Amino acid sequence: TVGSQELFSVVAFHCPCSPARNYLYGLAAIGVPALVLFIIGIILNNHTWNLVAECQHRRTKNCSAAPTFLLLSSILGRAAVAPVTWSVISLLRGEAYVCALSEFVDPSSLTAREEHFPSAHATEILARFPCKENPDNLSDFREEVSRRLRYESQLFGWLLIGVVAILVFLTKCLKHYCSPLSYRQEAYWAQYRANEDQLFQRTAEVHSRVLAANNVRRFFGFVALNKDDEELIANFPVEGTQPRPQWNAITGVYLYRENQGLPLYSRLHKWAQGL
Amino acid sequence: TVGSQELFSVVAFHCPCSPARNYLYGLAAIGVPALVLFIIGIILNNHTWNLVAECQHRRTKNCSAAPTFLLLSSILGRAAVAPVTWSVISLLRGEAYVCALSEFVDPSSLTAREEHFPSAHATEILARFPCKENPDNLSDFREEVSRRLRYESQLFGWLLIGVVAILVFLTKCLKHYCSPLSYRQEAYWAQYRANEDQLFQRTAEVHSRVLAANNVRRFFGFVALNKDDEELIANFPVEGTQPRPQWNAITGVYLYRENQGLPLYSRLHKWAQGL
Amino acid sequence: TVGSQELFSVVAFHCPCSPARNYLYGLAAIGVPALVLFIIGIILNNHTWNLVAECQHRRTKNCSAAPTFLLLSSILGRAAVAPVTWSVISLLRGEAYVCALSEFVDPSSLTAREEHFPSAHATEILARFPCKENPDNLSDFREEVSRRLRYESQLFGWLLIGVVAILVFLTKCLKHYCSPLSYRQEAYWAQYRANEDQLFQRTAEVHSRVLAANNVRRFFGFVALNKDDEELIANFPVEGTQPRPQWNAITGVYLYRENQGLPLYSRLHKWAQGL
Amino acid sequence: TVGSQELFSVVAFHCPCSPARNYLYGLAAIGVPALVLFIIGIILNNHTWNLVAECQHRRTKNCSAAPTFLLLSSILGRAAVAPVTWSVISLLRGEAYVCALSEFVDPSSLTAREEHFPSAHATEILARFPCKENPDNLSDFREEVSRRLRYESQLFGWLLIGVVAILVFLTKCLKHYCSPLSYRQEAYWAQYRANEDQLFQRTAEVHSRVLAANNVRRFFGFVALNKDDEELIANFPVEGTQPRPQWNAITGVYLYRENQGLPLYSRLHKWAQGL
Amino acid sequence: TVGSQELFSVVAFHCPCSPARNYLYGLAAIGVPALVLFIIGIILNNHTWNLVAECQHRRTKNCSAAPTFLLLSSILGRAAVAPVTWSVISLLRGEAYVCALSEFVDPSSLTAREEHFPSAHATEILARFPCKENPDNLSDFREEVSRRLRYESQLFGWLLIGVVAILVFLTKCLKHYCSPLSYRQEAYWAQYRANEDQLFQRTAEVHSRVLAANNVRRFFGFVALNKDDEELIANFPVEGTQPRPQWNAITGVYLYRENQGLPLYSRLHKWAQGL
Amino acid sequence: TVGSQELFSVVAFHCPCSPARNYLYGLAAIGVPALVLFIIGIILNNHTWNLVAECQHRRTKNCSAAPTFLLLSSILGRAAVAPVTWSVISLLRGEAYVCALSEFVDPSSLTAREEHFPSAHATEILARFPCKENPDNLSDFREEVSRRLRYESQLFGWLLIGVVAILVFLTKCLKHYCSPLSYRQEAYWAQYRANEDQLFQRTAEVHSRVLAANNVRRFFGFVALNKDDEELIANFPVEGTQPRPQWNAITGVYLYRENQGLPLYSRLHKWAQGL
Amino acid sequence: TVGSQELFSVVAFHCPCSPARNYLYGLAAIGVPALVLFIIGIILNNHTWNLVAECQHRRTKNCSAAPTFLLLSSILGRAAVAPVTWSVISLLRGEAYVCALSEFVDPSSLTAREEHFPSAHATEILARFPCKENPDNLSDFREEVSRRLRYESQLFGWLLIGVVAILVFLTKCLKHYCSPLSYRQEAYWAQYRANEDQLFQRTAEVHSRVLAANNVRRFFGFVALNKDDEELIANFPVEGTQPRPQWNAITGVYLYRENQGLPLYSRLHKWAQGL
Repeated sequence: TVGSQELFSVVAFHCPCSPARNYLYGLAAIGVPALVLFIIGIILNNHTWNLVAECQHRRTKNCSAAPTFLLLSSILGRAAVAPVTWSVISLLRGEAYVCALSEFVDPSSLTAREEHFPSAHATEILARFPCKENPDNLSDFREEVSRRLRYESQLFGWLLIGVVAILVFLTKCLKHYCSPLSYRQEAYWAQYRANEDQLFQRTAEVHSRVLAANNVRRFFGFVALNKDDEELIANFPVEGTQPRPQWNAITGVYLYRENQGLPLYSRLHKWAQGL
Repeated sequence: TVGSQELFSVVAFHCPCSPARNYLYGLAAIGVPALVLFIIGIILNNHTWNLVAECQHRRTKNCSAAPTFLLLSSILGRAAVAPVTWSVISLLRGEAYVCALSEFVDPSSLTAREEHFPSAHATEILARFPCKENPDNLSDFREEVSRRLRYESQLFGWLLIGVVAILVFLTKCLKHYCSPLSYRQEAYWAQYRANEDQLFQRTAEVHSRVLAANNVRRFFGFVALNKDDEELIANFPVEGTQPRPQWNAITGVYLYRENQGLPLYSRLHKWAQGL
Repeated sequence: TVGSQELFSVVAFHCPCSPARNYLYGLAAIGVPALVLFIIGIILNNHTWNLVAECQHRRTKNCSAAPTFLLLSSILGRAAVAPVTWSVISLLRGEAYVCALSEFVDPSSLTAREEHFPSAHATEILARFPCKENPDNLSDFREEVSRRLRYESQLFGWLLIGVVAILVFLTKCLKHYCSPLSYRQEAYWAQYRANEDQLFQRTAEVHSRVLAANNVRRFFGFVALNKDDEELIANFPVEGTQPRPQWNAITGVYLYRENQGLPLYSRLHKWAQGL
Repeated sequence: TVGSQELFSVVAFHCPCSPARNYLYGLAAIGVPALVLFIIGIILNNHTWNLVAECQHRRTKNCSAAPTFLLLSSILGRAAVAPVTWSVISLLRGEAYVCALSEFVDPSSLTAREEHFPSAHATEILARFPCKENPDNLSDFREEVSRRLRYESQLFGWLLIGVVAILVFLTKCLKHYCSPLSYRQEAYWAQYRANEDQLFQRTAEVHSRVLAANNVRRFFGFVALNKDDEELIANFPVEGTQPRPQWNAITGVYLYRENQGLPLYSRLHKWAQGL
Repeated sequence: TVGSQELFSVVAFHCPCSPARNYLYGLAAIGVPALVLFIIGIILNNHTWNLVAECQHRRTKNCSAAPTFLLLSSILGRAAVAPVTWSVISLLRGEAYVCALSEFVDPSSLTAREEHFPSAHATEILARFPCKENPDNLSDFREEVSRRLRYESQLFGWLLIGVVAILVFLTKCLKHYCSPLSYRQEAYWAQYRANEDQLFQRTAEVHSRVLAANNVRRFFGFVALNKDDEELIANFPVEGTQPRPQWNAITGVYLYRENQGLPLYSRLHKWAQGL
Repeated sequence: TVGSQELFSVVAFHCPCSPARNYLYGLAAIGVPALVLFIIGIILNNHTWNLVAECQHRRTKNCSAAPTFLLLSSILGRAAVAPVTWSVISLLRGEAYVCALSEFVDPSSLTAREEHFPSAHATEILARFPCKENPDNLSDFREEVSRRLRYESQLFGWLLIGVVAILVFLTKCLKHYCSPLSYRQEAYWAQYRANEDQLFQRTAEVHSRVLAANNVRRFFGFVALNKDDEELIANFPVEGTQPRPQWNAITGVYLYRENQGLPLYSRLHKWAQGL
Repeated sequence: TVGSQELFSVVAFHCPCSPARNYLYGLAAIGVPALVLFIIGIILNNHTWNLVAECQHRRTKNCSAAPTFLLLSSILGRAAVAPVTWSVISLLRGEAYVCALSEFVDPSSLTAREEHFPSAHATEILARFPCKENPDNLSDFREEVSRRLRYESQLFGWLLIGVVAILVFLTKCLKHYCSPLSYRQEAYWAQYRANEDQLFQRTAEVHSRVLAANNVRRFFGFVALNKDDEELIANFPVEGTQPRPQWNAITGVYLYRENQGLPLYSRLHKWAQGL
């Protein structure tokens, strides 16, 4: 609240009342926060790196661009919410759009009201309306064009949130309509991927810690463990880790080939059933 | 409250006092929030995806469009409450409707009051009434037309909530009147569907976790479990998962065929009794 | 309190000071909230669906319309409190009734006070009294007619709450006077219906859960239970559920036939004693 | 908050309204805090000292400058966030940039407004605009140039945060695209480095303490231990510490050579597998 | 906060507006608090006394001035932070520097503004500017020279904090670049010195207490112990303390000679391995 | 705070604006609180009485005046902090010094400003400046001389705290440079003196209490003990106390003679090793 | 605080502005509270009664007046702090001294200022200055003489606290310089006197209670005890109390004769060793 206002004050809009310049600032303050939120949505997502590790060394578009497209749909479903929550919250606030298109209004009524105002004065005085710099001779006209431009901004924001709503609906019906499986089995697959990822993180931490303890014990002569780590060395000994081709056989896109009719829900499962 | 007001301020109405434009903004601010709430009501509902998975790969309208209609009635019963709670709360507030139909009033009394006001000035000055931009010569007239339009809005909101009340009553009497069973057995069926869905989610998480643990143990040499997961591996071993036609035999619309007189309340129950 | 005022503000009355229109708004704001509260009182009641399931597939008015009438008396006793608590709280507040019948007053004293006011001006200026739009020449007259109309509203509200009081008294003496049994046995019957309904809901949840667990165990190979559900599978096994004619023999109106003199308090009890 | 304001007051900007001087102060107050935050980001990072210990006594650029480049990428990923969070928070506040480029504006409109103002007076009066020292004859002109310069500052800040966003995205895709391994194995490697570093710190403290206790016991005749340290002497005796070439074999850049196909995740692991 | 302000009020600056005197006061209030903080940084550091005990009775610069230089680098790293945090917090506040160099400004513009002001009046009126004692004829000129001098102070403070940042960076790269060992072994050495110092303080307190108890018991006939001290006498008896040449063999600079390849991390360790 | 202000109000300065008198009051209010704090620093210190008991009956300056000088250095290190914290807090407040030397200023500018003011009036009006009793003709002159005298006071306070800082640094380097031992052994000696003094106080209380209990039991026939004192009589019986020459052999200056090379850290230790 | 102010208000000073009378009131309000605090310091001290019981019936100044002088030094050390904390807190407040010596000032400047004021008017108007009863013709003169008299009071208070500080220092060096013993043995003696006095009070209460219980049991037939008193009768029986010459052999001044070289720290110890 307090720190939220103290951070929202610097990011707040300040319309530069200048023609052919304010619309560039409006485009920046709309798009560039939406762009950085979009790119950190791709950054925060981990399955993007699964995709790039799938296509870099394998160089395999052999299946199709469609499993990559469904993966990318999950990417943008995690990611692209952040640009579109910013674009609509700017558009319905309308400040960026009035600062954008204040210098594009038909000045005919303004020229009739301002005793034949010339386009050199008209475009510049149109740009000065979002700073409320209109005089008393044009304050009502500035309020009228400000309300019409606020209308256009809010209508564009509502149309954009409507079309992204129908877009997310259509990609859900596409994902369930181009599905190679049920929706109960897709839920089982989602729970399998969550269980495998959580179990794999936990066992990677445990196996890495046991390997580190064996190396340290080889160095010093002993190790410094809590009782939990003493139980870890007691329970799960290691002779050696896993080779890098065997590690490469695990990563990649989540396949759904079915070995001998029985399904394989991930590449680790494919690798385990392959042995 | 505080954050509720801070979010309600941006979504709040701002009537663009301009003719043949303000009614489009009123239609947008009524319908498009109602449309996005309606479509996310279809999104949040999971049985929609049961319906689309029933009609996509089976392509079966073989039973009727009436079980799909009862399913869709449940869909809209979960979903369509959100557009209609928005349309009435906008209509009884009346701001969207006065901003809509301020530019449609018979201007005859306005022309008589405003010394033969022409329709070029009359429609534009009618559009400026929701901004309270009427002068002292027409402030009382603006209050009169504002109260009459607020009357029309509130009457339409009350009629719409009345007709959706009689509509939900008629679809309940339709559902109980076109019911192939009792209402105690329908309650037993609802409790069966809740128990099967909850038990199936829990056993899907458990079986997925045990399969993931077997794959990980095949990879590393062990697994990292809490004591609960150690009990899970101790209690429920798995040799193999279930094939995809057997998974497809589970999904679909909730049938109520009765094998040999004895009822089958869901497709899993049909599949279990079939063996 | 705060949210209560924030919700009561939108539902609050706004009298459209316009003749032959304000009484329609008063009728709407009285009746339509009373109508929707009445219809959701029928919706929230579950025994309505018992009645419609009794008369739909059996099509049996064979006993009489009088057990249906006593059932409907219980329906309206649960239900119709909500329209009548709304109609009196509107009537004693009087705003809906003054907005209704402000445009129906005898304007003879108003014509004498307003220097022969014509009925074109008189009816419209009568409609403008609930907005307190009377001038200083008629402010005292507006206060007089407002107090007389508030009298008429409050007297009608008190008469309506009195007549619904005598109505609920007469239907209680009818129910105890057309009773086929004592009032201690009617209390025993009410406690029997409560015990049967609660026990039947609990055993329906339990039996549905055990059937769902048997189907799931047939599918996966095991089930995911808490210790309570493990006790449930341990205690109450199921071979098969109950057929639909046997389920139809349970539903219906609460009979009080007496098999061989010994009473049967519900159709489940009739069905159990019949075996 | 309170102490935060008391510390932010001294570091706050104070634009010296003087030509060819204020831009040096703006460059200082932007860059030098960014420079000291950058250099303490290199200081706080410990892997910088791993790099300098790798290149000092070994003098080995024998592998490539690319593992040093990936290490330095991790260095700047930990470090360089602090200069760029300062440069943008200064740039979007705009005070440093208006104090920088107030003395560079085209004074043609200022000379036309100020009755042929000469460049000796014009540059100095341009420098006095960030102190709001313009008179009433040029207050509106000062507001116009201040808003245009605030536009230029905020646009440069948004462009810089956008380009560092695309830069961090490109270096992540470079790191995953020039990766000699998977991304699951890179996660296993990160967890191995964390486990080895934590276990090595704990066992270094323990082994150092046991060596210190043996030296002290050699001096006095006994030692002063808590019960934990008594357990430490009871569990891990030491005959001698490790020689300095063996200590040098541990430090250095994190290699990923693979001895006989089996991977070696750190130089301690390389040293342990080498024996 | 409250006591902090009550202590900061007396140490606060009071510029004596007098020529060739105020700069001496500014130099005092900058340097002398920085000098006393520097000298108590040398006082609070204990390794300074290790250095002076190393060079006093041994009189040995036999190794080099470079281990003394690295020790002194640690001394100033603990110590010299306190003068430089004072000099910059005075310089960025700027009061000491404006009070210093207010009596050194070029008075040519002041002589032109003050109707040929002579240097006898000009230097004295320049000294009176930090008390804001300029009249209305020179208040704007005083504000201009005050802002320029505040610029010079803040620029000097930023340059000084930048150069001490690069200085601490260069001495860290010197310490790691002139290191006779790794950085992991330097961390092991730091943990060894911490463990030896803590264990030696604890065992010095324990051994001193046991010796005192033996002397007191020799005097009175018994001792007054808590149960902890009773355990101390029970566990660690003493026959005699350690001789002064053996005590001198412990103190001195932290050597890193390596006896027979195996390292010796401190002089106590050298003394223990020597036996 | 509140009581602190209520006590600081009476000790607060009240400058008697009178020539050749106010400087005596300033000297009193500076020195006499510093003198009483210095003498109670000698009073609160207990080792002063060790020194006077060493030199009174022994009359022995036989060792040197240098162990007495090191003891006195410890005396003043405990003691003399209290006068010097008072002198600087008075000097930097400056009130005592302006009240001192207000009657010593060169009155030449005052005589030129006050229309040839005579030294009979000039010295008395100089003394009245610390009461702010200067008129409007000399208020600015009084402010100038007050600021110059406040400068002189604060500069003297800073120089005095600087010279006592270098003094305490030089006596620490003297104590470590004229040390007959290490600094680790000096720390062991300090811990020995603390342990011997604490153990000797506790055993003096215990032995005195047991002797008192034996005398009382000889008088009454029994004693009144708590359980702790019952344990004290149970554990440490006494036949007789220690003779006065044996008590005199304990007191005196802390010697560091070394009997047969082995050190003796106090006279009790010398006495115990002597037997 | 509140009650402290309510008690300090009545004891507060009220200077009777009357010549040759106000100084008697100042002498009373200084001395008589100091006198009553001094005499209750002698009253609260118990060793005064030891002294008077030593000199009354024995009538023995046989040792010297010097042990009585050291005892009296302890008496005044406990006692005389209370008059001297009152005299200085009155003197530094200065009200008693200005009320004392306002009627003693040289009236020559007052006679020159008051148009040859006669000594009949001058002494009386000098006495009225502490009530601030001087007119505007002498308000500044009253402030001058009030500040000079406040100077004289505060200087006398500081000189008195300084001389009592040097006095308490000299009597401590006298007590340690005329000591017949060490200062460790004096501390042992102080702890012996504290232990004997505390043990003697406790055993006097216990022995008196047991004697009272035996007398009561001789009267009634039993006694009423708590469990603690039951333990007291169980543990310490009494046959008879101690005779009055044996009681007189205990009281008296604390001797330090040494029987056969071994010391005797109190007369009870002398009496016990004598048997």
